[PDB]
Amino acid sequence: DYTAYAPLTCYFTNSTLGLLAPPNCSVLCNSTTTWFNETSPNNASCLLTVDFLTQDAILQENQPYNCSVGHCDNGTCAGPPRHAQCW
Amino acid sequence: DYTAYAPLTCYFTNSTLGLLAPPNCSVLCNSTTTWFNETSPNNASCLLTVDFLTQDAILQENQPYNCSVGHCDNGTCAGPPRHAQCW
Repeated sequence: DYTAYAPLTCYFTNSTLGLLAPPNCSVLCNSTTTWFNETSPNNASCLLTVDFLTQDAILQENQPYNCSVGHCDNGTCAGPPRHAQCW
Repeated sequence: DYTAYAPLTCYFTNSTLGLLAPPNCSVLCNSTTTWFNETSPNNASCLLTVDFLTQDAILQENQPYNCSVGHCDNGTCAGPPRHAQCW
């Protein structure tokens, strides 16, 4: 395993429009040694809103839900929103 | 662990200028279910060349090495090159 490849694991939301960055276009990542944020690239798909009854998350319900998707614009998620299903 | 975050692990080269995409600006990634390539964003740091005696890699030597770094431009790594150390 000479000069082995460097894995980077980053954490997204699953959706019908693919993996989404958060609304602030900053993704949590982990190298072999560290946890840090990386700014999403401009035009990456990002979560704008999540559209379920707030109490469902308080009850930690493990069910898919309606969400809206935008694109990253200079470190913030921008609309106009598109519909998607998130889980 | 309700609607758990979706991890994506992608594989880079370590360097003194940070994690590098390959010269073709296409990164191997793994979701919880699949292996696939993702195109690097424009202006991501990428490996242009590796500057060691070819036989060293044939001998699978696990040593750091001089490399040159560029930036992704429309799916290919572009110069001008900057020096870095890779491992």
